[PDB]
Amino acid sequence: PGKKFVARVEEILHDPPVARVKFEDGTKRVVIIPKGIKVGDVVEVKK
Amino acid sequence: PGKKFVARVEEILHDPPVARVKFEDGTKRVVIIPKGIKVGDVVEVKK
Repeated sequence: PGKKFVARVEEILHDPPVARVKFEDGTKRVVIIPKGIKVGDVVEVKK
Repeated sequence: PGKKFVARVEEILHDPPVARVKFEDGTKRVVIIPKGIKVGDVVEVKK
């Protein structure tokens, strides 16, 4: 299935979308999110 | 969907953008990234 991780969306980089998200421990990852996500959202993400 | 891969951005080559990224295992790939990415970021990339 995957592991349990929560991150917060800071900046969305849409350019015809990806998101820079901060995890629980200050880590920053830029992940692929579907169109509909906004900044400030909390998302569940794995490895 | 795609597989799970993490890479680190080393150099951005913007010239009117692409990025040289190192994966988990020292591999280097130059991928297409949207405008907003910076060097040192960790990005999720597939095949």
